[PDB]
Amino acid sequence: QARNYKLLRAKEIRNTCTYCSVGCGLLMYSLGDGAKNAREAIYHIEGDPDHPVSRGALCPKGAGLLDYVNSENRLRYPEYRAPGSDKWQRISWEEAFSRIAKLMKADRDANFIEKNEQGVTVNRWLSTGMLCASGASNETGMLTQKFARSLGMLAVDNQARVXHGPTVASLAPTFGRGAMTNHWVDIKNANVVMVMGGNAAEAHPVGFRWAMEAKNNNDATLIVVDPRFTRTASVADIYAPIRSGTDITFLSGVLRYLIENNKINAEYVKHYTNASLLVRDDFAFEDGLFSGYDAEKRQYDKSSWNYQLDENGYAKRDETLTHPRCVWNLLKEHVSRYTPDVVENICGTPKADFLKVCEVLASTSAPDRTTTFLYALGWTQHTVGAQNIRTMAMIQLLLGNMGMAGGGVNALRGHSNIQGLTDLGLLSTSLPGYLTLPSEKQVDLQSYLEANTPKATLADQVNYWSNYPKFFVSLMKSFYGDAAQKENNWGYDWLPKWDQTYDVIKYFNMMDEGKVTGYFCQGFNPVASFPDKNKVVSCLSKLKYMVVIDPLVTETSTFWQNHGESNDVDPASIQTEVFRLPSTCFAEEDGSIANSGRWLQWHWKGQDAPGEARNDGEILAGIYHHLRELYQSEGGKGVEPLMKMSWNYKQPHEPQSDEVAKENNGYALEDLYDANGVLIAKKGQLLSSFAHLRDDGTTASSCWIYTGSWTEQGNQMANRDNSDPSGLGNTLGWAWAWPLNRRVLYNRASADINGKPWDPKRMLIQWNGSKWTGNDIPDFGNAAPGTPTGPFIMQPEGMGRLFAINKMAEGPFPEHYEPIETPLGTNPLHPNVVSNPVVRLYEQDALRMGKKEQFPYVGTTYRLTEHFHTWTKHALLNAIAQPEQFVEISETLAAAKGINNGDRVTVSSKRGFIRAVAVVTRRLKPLNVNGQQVETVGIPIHWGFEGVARKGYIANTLTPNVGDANSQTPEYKAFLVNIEKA
Amino acid sequence: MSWNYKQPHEPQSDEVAKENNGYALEDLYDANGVLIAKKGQLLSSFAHLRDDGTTASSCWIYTGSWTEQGNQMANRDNSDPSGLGNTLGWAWAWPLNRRVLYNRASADINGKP
Ligand SMILES: Nc1nc2c(c(=O)[nH]1)N[C@H]1C(S)=C(S)[C@@H](COP(=O)(O)OP(=O)(O)OC[C@H]3O[C@@H](n4cnc5c(=O)[nH]c(N)nc54)[C@H](O)[C@@H]3O)O[C@H]1N2
Ligand SMILES: Nc1nc2c(c(=O)[nH]1)N[C@H]1C(S)=C(S)[C@@H](COP(=O)(O)OP(=O)(O)OC[C@H]3O[C@@H](n4cnc5c(=O)[nH]c(N)nc54)[C@H](O)[C@@H]3O)O[C@H]1N2
Ligand code: SF4
Ligand SMILES: [Mo+6]
Repeated sequence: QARNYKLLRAKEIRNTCTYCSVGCGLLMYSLGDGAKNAREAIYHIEGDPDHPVSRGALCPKGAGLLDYVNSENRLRYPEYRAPGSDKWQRISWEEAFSRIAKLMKADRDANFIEKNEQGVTVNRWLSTGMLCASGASNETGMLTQKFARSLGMLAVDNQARVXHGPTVASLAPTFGRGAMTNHWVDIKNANVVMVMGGNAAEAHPVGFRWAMEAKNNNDATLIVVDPRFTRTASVADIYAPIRSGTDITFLSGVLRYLIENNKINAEYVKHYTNASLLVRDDFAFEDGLFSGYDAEKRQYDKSSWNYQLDENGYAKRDETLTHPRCVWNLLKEHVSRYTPDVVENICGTPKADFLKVCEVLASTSAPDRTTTFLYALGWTQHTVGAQNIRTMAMIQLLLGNMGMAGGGVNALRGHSNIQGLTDLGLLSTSLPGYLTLPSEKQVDLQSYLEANTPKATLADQVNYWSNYPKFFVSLMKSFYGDAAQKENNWGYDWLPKWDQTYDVIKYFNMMDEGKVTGYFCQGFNPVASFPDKNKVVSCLSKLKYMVVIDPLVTETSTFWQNHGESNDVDPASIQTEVFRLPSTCFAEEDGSIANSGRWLQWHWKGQDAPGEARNDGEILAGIYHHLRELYQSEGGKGVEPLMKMSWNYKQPHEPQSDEVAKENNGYALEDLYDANGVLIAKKGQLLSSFAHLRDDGTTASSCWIYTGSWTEQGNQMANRDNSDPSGLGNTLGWAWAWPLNRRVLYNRASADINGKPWDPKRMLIQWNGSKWTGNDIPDFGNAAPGTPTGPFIMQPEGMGRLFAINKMAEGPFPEHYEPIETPLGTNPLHPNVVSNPVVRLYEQDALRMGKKEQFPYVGTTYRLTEHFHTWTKHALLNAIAQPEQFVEISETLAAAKGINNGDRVTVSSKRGFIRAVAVVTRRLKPLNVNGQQVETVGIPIHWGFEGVARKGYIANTLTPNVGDANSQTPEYKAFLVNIEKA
Repeated sequence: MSWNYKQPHEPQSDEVAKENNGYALEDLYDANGVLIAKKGQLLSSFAHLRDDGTTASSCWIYTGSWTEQGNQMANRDNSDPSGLGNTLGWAWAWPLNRRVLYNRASADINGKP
């Protein structure tokens, strides 16, 4: 008979995939029953059938986890690379901690800035910066936030900077919050699934099962719009091509089509958006430029981008929508230039295909039909990234799809925990809970609070950010405890104050000028992931010291080592001291991570880490306690802010995940009473809602949107009830979502002004005569139907913005601008303004930009389903599935260059080159754009110089060092290259 | 002598364990007039035992072992939050789940460890 079942007596542990943001459940199997004498070893991993999103399924990345956990390239011991050396030397943990602390202290004491030139206390340290791990837990993230900020760091970013920064920059201004609005299983309710700006069948495969459920079992139409015919196109009902960098034209064309045919949800638009508000008379737009442009600073004065004010100080309105200055009529005028011929001329999308998409989208303007948009980097990674997103969001507000089951904006996050690190604020000027560090002009608490607490711009609105001071003071009580009191303004002056944002491109520009001494890379591989790799390696080489913390060997850790054409450097010329510290991976600790749907999910430890690897919090605590002890005995600069940060863990060298998770939830520091004199919480108890946070020092929380995650009822992130009573796929008992377990944001819009569902088969919330109740937790207060209170409760006007007032850097309405490296060399809509007029482009990077005479083809970079960044090439299973680097090109271009399928080619740009196998296919086809034939060369990003797959070249050797005008997110998706036979 | 078991020829372990823990024989109130236990309920601490005939316990140091919260001797939480190997959630120790006797001496006269 068959071999026996190999897991019958193994230890079974629950955990969550460590790669993308779907958050699939895992069941991991270890050799050993947990007895103290058996050292557990994970030997198989499969899916958890009870998880509501994955239901047992795992894509090739999650299914291959065993080979990542047990990779031959797992890091085992602390290693050190001496200046000008060509080899690693093994050191002890205590030597690593003491050498790093000494280097840090010397640099901090030399360059710490206590006061700025205007006399304000700013306590900031700029010569050492940090990259944080979006693949590590939320408890690691909060420890990293405390470590960084208590030292005064401002150059602190996580992957959000090169990823979904633009989403937050456009979705927050439009709807009030920057996160994905619905959740994976909810996509099954859609009537139309649009995959544009994303490739969900390859980038989020197990979450995409729900789009296949809507197509196959809800009769939905799946549409893919992309320069390439991808694996998501394989299963699509409609495929339409589009030139990289032209989404705003296509989407603005869709707005013009909807308005012109009156394919809108008119009552939704009239009440839930700002359509009826009146805009200042001085607002204008002409020939590519909005009013207020200052051509020398390349920035706009946004004074005119605002509403007209009434007598009470509120925005003026015209409910009939006939006034020439209402948002609705200015929107109509703005998009009138984007006709179907203009879309075809700029995007290259055939009019017949563009028409099919417009007609299907238009069918969801009915109240009981919805479109859901699934997108990610195809829209964010541009110099107009944020504006791409604004256009789509506007479409969803015209169709009335926000707040509906099967509707919304599913901005699919990337890393497993990029949503938690964004929530915890590991971004230059951020604090946890979407709070902001003080700017250096805000000289006291009162100024700071006033700048961050918005006044309502229409009467009768929830305007929930009016509670900013309760969140802020609670954060300060979490950080400083008894040291933060009313008398010292809750420790206000201990936080670093910023003079500007220290985004990654800027900070590498400072590193190139010799202003950066040290850098930490915690679970981030910038040699692979940052634009213009040859410049990145040059900038890192000027560092005096680098600390890498990771479970695997990365290209970044070996940037000083010669790897031939892949990394042609001279070790003897690089003086950086490099510390490589071996950390745990997802399977070797307990903790939480937040998926794309905002679900905070707990996971448990299945084995110890290999060798002398330690957990991320233990590595930060080693360095931190050595450093703070040096300050205790030698003194130095910025002593107080550093020494006042709390580190209240039972074992200070080993902070536990539950202690940190509980601090994020928050506690009552005194007994708390409601207005009726009823006890709401006792001193010492975990809080059950952010509604109980106060601004008087009686409450603490290091992450206000996380209040409710771990209460007196227990760890809600460990809840495993997959019940779905409505049949809509909403499982309120599985894990815990922020905010307050609301799974579908903006769900008051799922009903009309009288409280009646737009679609009676999809009721989310309903009015019972005194409260809202239903199949989801209401994202709303208790305003009764018929009152003026808008459903977007974080917006000061309570509405979805069609016109984004003064929030966007380049305009309150989106406008087409070409990529910095464009194949046309001009912009057919307005040749006087080719590219975004507010883009920041450093002079050194401007010299490294190419033109179409030398680099005639559009270059774009993207992912393949089988690999995750340059991480899974260290896993044998994934290396077998896609072993060797390739690039994709059309049959037409291959014939022109005499390239046969499978031949080697050389792909180059103004910054460098890569060599690879050529995949020649009809899936890529030239498009007719502005009288030219434009070809695209496709460059997957998974290969490099470390790993078990065949050695290749970093794709970022080709990409430009320029980014979105709002978040500085690099333009990785549209640039210019040349190709030659090799 | 009492032999108050549901089957007198086969006294059950839980009946005897509950007698060792002890019971409130009348409703019991603290000095502030707050109910501490109802008549018939298992006591939660020997602090609630009285000398007036309103409480019973056949083993006062065992009060807390099996309360209204259940059999504490069956608790199986091996958590050790301090790292010192103290597992207050595994089984139940006398007296009142104190695992290290004389632990006020683990600090000096001012309370410092
Ligand atoms: N398989 C796999 N999964 C991933 C990842 C991975 O490494 N491997 N990474 C995770 C991360 S961190 C992220 S943020 C996500 C992103 O996930 P996605 O953004 O979906 O994935 P990409 O492949 O980067 O890009 C999507 C598509 O953009 C198309 N495209 C190129 N330029 C343009 C253009 O300007 N407009 C339009 N409309 N489309 C364009 C590309 O051809 C590609 O099909 O993936 C996550 N999931
Ligand atoms: N050309 C081009 N460039 C891109 C993009 C693109 O489409 N085009 N996409 C961009 C985006 S959206 C992103 S997110 C990036 C990502 O690029 P990166 O995030 O730098 O790349 P990864 O290879 O995903 O690196 C993650 C590291 O985390 C380590 N990690 C795993 N778990 C832990 C842990 O528990 N703790 C620690 N300390 N380490 C851990 C892994 O070993 C791995 O080394 O690439 C970006 N760059
Ligand atoms: S990579 Fe994403 S889709 Fe694949 S198993 Fe992991 S979490 Fe699921
Ligand atoms: Mo990403």
